[PDB]
Amino acid sequence: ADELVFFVNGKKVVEKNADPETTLLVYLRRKLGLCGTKLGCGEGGCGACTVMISKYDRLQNKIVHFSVNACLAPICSLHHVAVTTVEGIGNTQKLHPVQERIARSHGSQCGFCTPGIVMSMYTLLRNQPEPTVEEIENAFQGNLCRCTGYRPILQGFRTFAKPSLFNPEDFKPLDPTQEPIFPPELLRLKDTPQKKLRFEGERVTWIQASTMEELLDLKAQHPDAKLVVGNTEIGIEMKFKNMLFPLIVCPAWIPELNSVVHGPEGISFGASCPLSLVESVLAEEIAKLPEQKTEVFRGVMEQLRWFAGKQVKSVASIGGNIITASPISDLNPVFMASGAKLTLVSRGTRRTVRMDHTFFPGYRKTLLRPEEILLSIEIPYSKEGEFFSAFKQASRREDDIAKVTSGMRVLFKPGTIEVQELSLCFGGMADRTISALKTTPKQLSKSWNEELLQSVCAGLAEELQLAPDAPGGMVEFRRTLTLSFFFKFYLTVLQKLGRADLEDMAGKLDPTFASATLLFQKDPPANVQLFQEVPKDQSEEDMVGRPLPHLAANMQASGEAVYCDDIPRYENELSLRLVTSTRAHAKITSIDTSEAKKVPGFVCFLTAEDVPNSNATGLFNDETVFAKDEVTCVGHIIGAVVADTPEHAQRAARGVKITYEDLPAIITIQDAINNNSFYGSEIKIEKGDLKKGFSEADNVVSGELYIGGQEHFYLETNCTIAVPKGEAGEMELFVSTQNTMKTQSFVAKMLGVPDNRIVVRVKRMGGGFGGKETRSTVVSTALALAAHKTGRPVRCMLDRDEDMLITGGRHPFLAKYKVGFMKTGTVVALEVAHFSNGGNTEDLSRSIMERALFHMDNAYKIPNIRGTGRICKTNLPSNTAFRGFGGPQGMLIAEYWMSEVAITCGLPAEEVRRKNMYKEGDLTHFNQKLEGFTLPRCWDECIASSQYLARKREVEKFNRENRWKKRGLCIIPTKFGISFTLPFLNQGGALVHVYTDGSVLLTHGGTEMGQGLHTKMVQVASRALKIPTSKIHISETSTNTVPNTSPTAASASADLNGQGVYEACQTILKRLEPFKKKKPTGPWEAWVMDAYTSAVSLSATGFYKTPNLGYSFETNSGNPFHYFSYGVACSEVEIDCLTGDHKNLRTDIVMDVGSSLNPAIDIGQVEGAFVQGLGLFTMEELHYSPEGSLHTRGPSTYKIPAFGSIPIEFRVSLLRDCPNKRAIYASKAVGEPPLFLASSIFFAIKDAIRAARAQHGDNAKQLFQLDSPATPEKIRNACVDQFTTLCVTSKSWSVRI
Ligand SMILES: Cc1cc2nc3c(=O)[nH]c(=O)nc-3n(C[C@H](O)[C@H](O)[C@H](O)COP(=O)(O)OP(=O)(O)OC[C@H]3O[C@@H](n4cnc5c(N)ncnc54)[C@H](O)[C@@H]3O)c2cc1C
Ligand SMILES: O=C(O)c1ccccc1O
Ligand code: FES
Ligand code: FES
Ligand SMILES: [Ca+2]
Repeated sequence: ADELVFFVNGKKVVEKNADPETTLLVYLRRKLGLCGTKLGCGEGGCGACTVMISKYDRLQNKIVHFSVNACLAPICSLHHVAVTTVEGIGNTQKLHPVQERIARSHGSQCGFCTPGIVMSMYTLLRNQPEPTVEEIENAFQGNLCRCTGYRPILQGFRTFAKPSLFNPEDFKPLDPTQEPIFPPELLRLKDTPQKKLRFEGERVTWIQASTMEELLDLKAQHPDAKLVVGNTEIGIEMKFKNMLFPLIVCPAWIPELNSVVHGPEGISFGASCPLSLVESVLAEEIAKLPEQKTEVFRGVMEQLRWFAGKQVKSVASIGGNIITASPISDLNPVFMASGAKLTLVSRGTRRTVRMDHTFFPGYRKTLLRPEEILLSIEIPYSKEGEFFSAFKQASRREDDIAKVTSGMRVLFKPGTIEVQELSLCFGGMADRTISALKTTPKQLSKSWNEELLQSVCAGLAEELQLAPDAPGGMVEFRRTLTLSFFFKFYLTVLQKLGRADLEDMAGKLDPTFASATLLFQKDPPANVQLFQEVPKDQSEEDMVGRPLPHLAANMQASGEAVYCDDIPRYENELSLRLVTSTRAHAKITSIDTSEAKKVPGFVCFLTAEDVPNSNATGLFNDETVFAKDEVTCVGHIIGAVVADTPEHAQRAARGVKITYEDLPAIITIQDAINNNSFYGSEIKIEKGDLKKGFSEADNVVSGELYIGGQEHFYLETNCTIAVPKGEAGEMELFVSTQNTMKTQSFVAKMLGVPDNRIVVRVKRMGGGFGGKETRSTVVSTALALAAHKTGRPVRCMLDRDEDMLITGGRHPFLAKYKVGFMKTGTVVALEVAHFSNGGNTEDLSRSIMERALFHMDNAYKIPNIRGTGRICKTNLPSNTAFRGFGGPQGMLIAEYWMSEVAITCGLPAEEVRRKNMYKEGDLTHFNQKLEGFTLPRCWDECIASSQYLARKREVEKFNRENRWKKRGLCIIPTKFGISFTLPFLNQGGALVHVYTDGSVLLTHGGTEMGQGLHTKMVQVASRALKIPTSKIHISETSTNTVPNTSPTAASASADLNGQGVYEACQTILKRLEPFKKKKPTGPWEAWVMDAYTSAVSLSATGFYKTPNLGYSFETNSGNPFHYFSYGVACSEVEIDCLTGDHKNLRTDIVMDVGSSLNPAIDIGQVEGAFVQGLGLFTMEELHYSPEGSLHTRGPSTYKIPAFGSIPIEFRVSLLRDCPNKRAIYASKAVGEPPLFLASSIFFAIKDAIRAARAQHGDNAKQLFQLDSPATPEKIRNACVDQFTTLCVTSKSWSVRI
């Protein structure tokens, strides 16, 4: 047959013309309008698209449930399966416990990921009714969240396993019986033998083989037939490497390729077995068999522990991992280094082989003949006197690509410690999986002793050398790892020999080298949130200062909250796709649409010619809407393809051929300095006398810190929907932005119509953090022009690779400091020269650099200081705002030389800091008096509650007992100024309406992206009008209701809008008091009607502007801030000196948010900001080619904090009794300040690294270089030792920007 049949949320679905290229994600959103399931990457790493799927296991005669990635599952593979999505488990009317909990525990912010996480937890509970705290966490390996900081999510879900922010005592019980039945129709079908299905598509044919005979026969007749199972590999090739296999064939049904046979030599799994099957089956073996027969099994298991996540492993097969033949495969190494027996069948033919250097001929190739297919794999039992180990190291533990992976085996002569057989296989060292065929033989018969260790290391170092210009980069780090892995193996093997009586022969192991053999250990979380209780009085209706859940939590948790792309398409609507340059600075000589036009559905290709009025946009008018004559960065927008479906828009854009003539490019900060290529003159602040200050300097340190950039990674990429009104140049735009005003102004200026005609509407954003403060417009305008030219509605949702490439991000920094200080610690002179890489457009760069300079002093009084800034005009995607807006960069530099001051002085950091810290009443370097100073209490409470001193000791102790595992514990302070650097942007407006039924419709200039701004504004209004929040509502933000609004940024949004909403509300109360006075206790509904029937207006606007702001650089005077945010973080880490990986063991925060408008919201903002910082300083790295082209374009190569990447012990506390009167209800901004506190982790790692360096004889300087981010690479290399030494022996892949 050719009719695809399956279920979704219970309802049957029959598809008569299924296209192999159609993914369950597209079929759910665009063919069933089920939009709970989101699209965050289409790469497989965020899990926003997670959905459960069920089916009847023919074999086990049972129904099974497992999660999967909708973005990668081809529907042509879902025949006779039951899909379940977030919508299918609950609604706001009837929330499923999973949804209720995540929502109430505050686990949802922007909400764009809650459906996926909800589904992972849901799927778990369907498999394990009462999971363990550990099982719960493993559920989220394939799920990423950028707003929550993961604490709440897990704390909330904890309740399912084994004052206050919420109450699990109120959570509704779970009832497994009340879950969606399993489609009886599907059980009726399990009675008739499945047959072969064929699905013809627009350009791809898919055959679903049902029997081995069919499969081999098909391969025989058409060897070209591409096999597909989980598609987790092929899916990526088609989607990202622009591949197209016209003839697929899925054999997932065939029994043979699914059997698990227990043989004498070991367990044989069919080539199609899901990695989750292998995982579960082996896990049972290593639990009932002698530890001596499960060495290899446990090796595989260790790899799978960090192999994608639940979603991928549920469909990814073993055979797929084998045949993919990826040099970075984490299983081929283990399979080769253990001689796995692979069977290979073909119609008529049948052979068998063992994995070895011969199996992987060249790049991604194997022994298999074009017509053969991998039948099965036998994972061998470990023989007595045989030991195995598996290693893997990347940039992040959870779901990542290995930099180096390895499988190591050793077989000793019976009863001895003499090497009978030794295999060492690696991944990430060549264009394939290799073995140390040379090094290992020269080790036969030798004994497991220190001499062999030296023999191998020297051998590996020689045999596995890398070309400095080798692909991937990080040459040193990788080499070190091959050696560091073997070292762990050597130390491990010893322990195993000792644990066999031959202890005496191999020799006891140093009790400080033991930890170096340990496998990664979990250790249960322990969080503690602390905030103030609202006065004993405060009526229960006054929610200001109460932990009120984000108003949209339930909706976000249920998939009903709507996001731009969720809005349905007009039958009308067209799709748009941007066309960017592939040259950093060329001259466009010719554009060719010839091919684009052949694409079915092609409407047109917009260029600079098609712009009605002006082609000059951007916050400083130095940018083009569409490149004209020359491109000035890779990812520069040249045009826009317009077609019906997004699929055709893309294929068409690919048909737009361009020709260039390159020009001198200015890629790096250096390139810029050498070319005097900047954005304006240099900014400078200076107080005191430098020469004089340096003269009195006992010490004087110089240095250069470099801070990497950072991609915002809002789960919801950029999206705009433009609907043309047909008359007067009227246009409504549904946009994911934090800046309606400029989105509007840019579309107006671009079209040639007044702002009169343009309306921009923002309901909510799935995260923004400054990335949508002005860069969204680059998409907005393109669509506006598509609408204005077709008359039809046009829409554009950017894919991740396009968003990351195009939208820019945080500013990379280069500091050149020279601090002068006394032996006492006291600093007396500072001089920093910052250099930010601005990019293609000025944008907000120069204002970011002004913020940096404003915080180069972090928390310290420095009598003689002078900082300067220069913004580099480079041929790269222009960079913008990012939570912190230059503040972190400027503070990381400050805390860097500060740390080196402590070291050089030999004094304890805490003391060096407390000494130089500001005092209540001091002026800053820009002369702003610091009144209501509160940092000291944050400091004294943090040391006290985090029990610093005592733990400082426990850390030293741990270090004395551990050689290849060191711990750090650093306490950092921060000072963040609140207000826009541009004074007039400090204004907010609101519009309130009270209808005759009493209900109130409120709106303000600020947008919503996860911060819970509306929730707060609602709480403000509710307290202002003295009526329950239940009667108030905010539906969206738009230029209709409130005009000329500042972008939602600078943490000020709740300060500005909250003040506006307040005034508006006071106007209403004014009007209403005459009626109130008459009937004092009469209901609110009553006063409203009276006012109405008395012709009294029940609608008013509210406005506010921050007073007394205004700073002059020319005279270094005038306060540029309304007030200051204050806080202290105390983090503890524990690095693995042998790999670079580490783990944040504990953090303690004490933040000053004045009288919090909403404790729960703020604490969630503190945790979230922090985790964003922790990623900026230790995980997130962007790599650009030498030619200025970005390489890291998806979560696969950009690793943002994951679930397990957060302080195992997260403690947050809000400073008590610290009312900030001058702000809405004595509160304080809280969105950005908390982010730099993640520094404490950076410098705790600094310590742990120094402690390791201190036990290595060779001095080689004590004040080493540790640039940001402190990735595994930077950390390992910094731990110079016998291994970093024996392996350090242009044309490189990347380059420092
Ligand atoms: C987010 C994410 C994270 C990942 N993490 C990791 C990781 O940590 N380590 C790692 O190694 N991989 C990882 N992978 C890669 C991938 O999941 C594996 O390579 C997977 O095991 C491939 O299996 P599949 O069934 O999905 O293959 P498919 O994509 O269906 O097929 C892959 C290739 O195998 C061939 N093939 C499949 N079965 C057979 C057979 N029986 N006989 C002959 N040829 C066959 C096909 O022709 C095709 O070329 C990740 C992928 C994603 C998307
Ligand atoms: O001044 C700004 O424009 C600004 C923007 C985002 C965040 C903080 C800021 O000061
Ligand atoms: S979209 Fe499918 S994993 Fe992120
Ligand atoms: S709350 Fe999850 S991506 Fe924002
Ligand atoms: Ca810029």
